Amino acid sequence: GTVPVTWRLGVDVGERSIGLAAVSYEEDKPKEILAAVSWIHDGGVGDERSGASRLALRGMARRARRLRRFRRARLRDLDMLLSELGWTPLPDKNVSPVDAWLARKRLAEEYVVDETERRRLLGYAVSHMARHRGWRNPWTTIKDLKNLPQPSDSWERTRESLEARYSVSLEPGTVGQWAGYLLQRAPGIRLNPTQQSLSNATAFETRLRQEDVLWELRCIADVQGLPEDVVSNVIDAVFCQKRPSVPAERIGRDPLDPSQLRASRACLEFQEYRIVAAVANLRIRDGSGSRPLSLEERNAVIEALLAQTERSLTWSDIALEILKLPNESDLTSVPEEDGPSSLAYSQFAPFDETSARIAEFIAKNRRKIPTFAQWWQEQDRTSRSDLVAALADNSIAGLLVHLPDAELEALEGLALPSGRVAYSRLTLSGLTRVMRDDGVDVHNARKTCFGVDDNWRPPLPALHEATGHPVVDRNLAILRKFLSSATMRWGPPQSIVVELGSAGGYAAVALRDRLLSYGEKNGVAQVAVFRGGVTAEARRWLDISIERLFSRVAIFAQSTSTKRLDRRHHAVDAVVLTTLTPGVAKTLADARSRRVSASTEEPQSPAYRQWKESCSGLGDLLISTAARDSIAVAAPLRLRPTGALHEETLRAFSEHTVGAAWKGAELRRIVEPEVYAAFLALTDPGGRFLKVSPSEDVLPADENRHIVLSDRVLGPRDRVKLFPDDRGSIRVRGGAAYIASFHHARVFRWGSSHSPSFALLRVSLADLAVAGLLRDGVDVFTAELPPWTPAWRYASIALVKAVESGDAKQVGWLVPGDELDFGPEGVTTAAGDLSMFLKYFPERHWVVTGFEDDKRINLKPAFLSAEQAEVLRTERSDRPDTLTEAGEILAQFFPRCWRATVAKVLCHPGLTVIRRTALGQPRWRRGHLPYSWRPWSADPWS
RNA sequence: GGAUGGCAAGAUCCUGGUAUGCUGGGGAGCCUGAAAAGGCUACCUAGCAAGACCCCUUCGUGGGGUCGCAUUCUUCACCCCCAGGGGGUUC
DNA sequence: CGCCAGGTATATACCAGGATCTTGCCATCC
DNA sequence: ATACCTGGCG
Repeated sequence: GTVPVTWRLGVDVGERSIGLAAVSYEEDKPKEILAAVSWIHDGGVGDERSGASRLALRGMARRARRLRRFRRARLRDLDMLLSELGWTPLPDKNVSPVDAWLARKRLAEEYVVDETERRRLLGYAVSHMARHRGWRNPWTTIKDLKNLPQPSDSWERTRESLEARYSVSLEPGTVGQWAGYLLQRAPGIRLNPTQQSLSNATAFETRLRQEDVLWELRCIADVQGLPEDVVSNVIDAVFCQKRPSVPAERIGRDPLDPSQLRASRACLEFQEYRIVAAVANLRIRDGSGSRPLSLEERNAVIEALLAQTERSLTWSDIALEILKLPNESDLTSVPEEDGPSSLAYSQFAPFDETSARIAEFIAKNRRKIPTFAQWWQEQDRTSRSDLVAALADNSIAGLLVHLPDAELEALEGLALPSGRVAYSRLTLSGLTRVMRDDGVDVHNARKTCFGVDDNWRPPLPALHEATGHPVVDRNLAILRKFLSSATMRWGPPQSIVVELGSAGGYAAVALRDRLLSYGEKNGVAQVAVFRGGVTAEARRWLDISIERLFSRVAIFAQSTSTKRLDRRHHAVDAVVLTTLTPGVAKTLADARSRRVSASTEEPQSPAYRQWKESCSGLGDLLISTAARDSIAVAAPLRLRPTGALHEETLRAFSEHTVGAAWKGAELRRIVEPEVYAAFLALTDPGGRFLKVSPSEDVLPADENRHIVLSDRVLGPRDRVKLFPDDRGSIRVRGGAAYIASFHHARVFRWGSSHSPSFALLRVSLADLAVAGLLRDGVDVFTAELPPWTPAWRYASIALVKAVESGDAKQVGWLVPGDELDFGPEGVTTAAGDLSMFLKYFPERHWVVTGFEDDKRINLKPAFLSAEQAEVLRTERSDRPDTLTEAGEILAQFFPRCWRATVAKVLCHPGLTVIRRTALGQPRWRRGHLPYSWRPWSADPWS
């Protein structure tokens, strides 16, 4: 079903956008622009204001959940430890706010005599300390915490500052002492500081260290006379912290054996592998040489490198002191099969760094590790290998033989080489055995152990596998969708050109490799990437002006080039990129910098004249193509019903008596859905929906009003909980929380065909949550939401009377980002500040951004860039008078653009909501992927 | 313009934690009130997405573990990849 | 009320140190 | 930035 055509692909990668183009060629001459679209993605940003990516915000929330859960676990274990001890935690209720501190300071000052009062005061103190234990390095241990200066340097300075500030010195004194004393002397004092950006005085500057809290705990242990047993146990209980780790899923796998994980660099197998590979590439002068090394010489230098305790032996030392060759020039190396030969004689040869680090650690700290020292003496290298890998894999998760503890806690103070290596451990071991037994290069050892071509590079990643970087993946997803659809509609491309704007250098390498795998699979002659501004010179030396290509008005009181203005330029950059070859971009990019840094008109060369004569046609191809409005700006749609279910701040409920008078606002606010349905029945007995207008009473103060429920019957003085605010809300964890942003909106309409009324139902994730519609197999856009859901509670009253009367039916659904093409007739309901905007920017393509209230929808122009308009707005307020009238208009408009009344939007015969293919062509057929439709005339659901 | 050894900085997440914050439950100090009932500034305590599942059972009517704000066309339908994950759908 | 148009609240900020990546620099050998 | 508030003007 694909018609083969000779074409070229062009990609222009931006920070928040990507320009894609498929262009057919004659010979090397462009005849027609098959497709040219500029997709506008978000860069993976989840909170636009923070800048945090969606992925990051998710991970933060995940780790917060697990922090809370582990804290629950250790606190319940602490309660279990100080039950059998005989102590008593702080009860949740009925205590004094200053009992914990009064405890923690008396226990550190005086010896409490009564054993019961001692035990409860201790229970108070340790319970509170575990609940407020301070900070420490997650990688260190409790026995490591015990070995730090106690008290802290920060705490000693804070304490000296407090002693001079409050004119009192406290022995010893602990942070509990100063806290309880300041909560006595100057009440209302805040302990740790905070910033919320006004006027207040705190008691502490820096975060308190767990070492200070442990210091206070041992002060109490000394003063109260506690045995070594229980004091050690309770410190291990209060400062119990899970040790950080990498999950085994995040380590790369070995390309030669994908069943195995990348080894640690500290690995003994790797140290041997590196030395054996370094020597296996050595050659010795025999004339008019050269020769491989004899088995004896190779073993000699391998053992000489393995045994050394420092990295001192150079290659000159190998060539003279070991191989006994006359001069250093008689030894060289060859790195590749059929490649050049060189060797720096001054450089050092590799050595086993981990065995040497263990050697110096044993020689320095031998008293502390007597059995390990003797162990690593006589054990052969196959056992040492497993031990070193166990040390590395427990030092990063991630045992093994006859381990005494006393030595083991010093063995964790050992610094081994960090980082991982390309190949697995068993792979290194096998490659060394073949290189040692057969005296052979690494490239032939590869073939001996595994069946592999000569030579072969480790496999390059494909398009359908991610980069982990959220900014690069938006580009990757759009690109692979476009390229798949282009290979299906037309032929596979002949050339692929990509341009980037180290932040995008990684993006360059990732995109390049994935397109290289694509090319060697589907057969593309040339695939090139370029940095960074090759297209700007290509254009403005071929006289392609983007404000002249698209007839757009001047913007400044100057004659500046407004190229970032129209978001279609990404596409046109793509289309011009398809005309390039590495040499032409070479000679153009040189000239750009040659000019911008240092009569006069430039350049010309045999490739440049050929390029220009072959590409002369584009000047008019672009005019014709932009005239027919063939260039499309698109925004991908977010349909997945995932994200924040509700706003995060819990809010306190209000209450309302059943017998009192009600208004519409107070009835929409009823929390219980059963109580809600009861009052909806009392407001209209045959009604399915709440048809009340807020700000206006609908029920009297019926003194004998009862509402019968299957739970219970309520009396006229009973109280029912109400949400705090007359806005879409839900109940989570005993509080009220506003719904989050709307997932989508459903477009209903009713009335005559020649003049119909429209309305929107603003559907949120809280709506789908309470309706239990997040199960499998649900269509979130057409699945009835009960009348109690916040969506129906806050629909337009016109809508809720029209839907219950059966006249209104769901006709479509809108989701943030999709496109509103008002066709050739354009916005006719223009009024106010919008119309003065349309006199200078005649925009017909609009993008949905939100659903502000129960009667409006938020639209931004699709072709104009928000960031450039912000540039203008910040510019006029700092440098005024430097704008045209259209510049002032564009500056004032864009922060919120069109905040349109839905009534004045959907009343456009034919207006099309456009849903594009990756190639930028509107789907018209009512297929399984989302498709275009017209609100004025579209078959209702079912 | 190649090869090799080393250094530094940056980027993206991942793991474990620290203070705040919010709601519920408390009460040291305090200001308005003849009250009566509510605000203040701190501190103590539980929880922090709604939820979906497993496991071990000594069967405790109680306990241990995972997933839950990413992968921008949900769900339904076709075409693909090396029996679970990842992709594409031309207007 | 229909239709605009201004104004404003949202959870937020640290830590050390792995895994996965990129640039830029230094030096010594062809 | 998004979804709330108030409020003018007819």
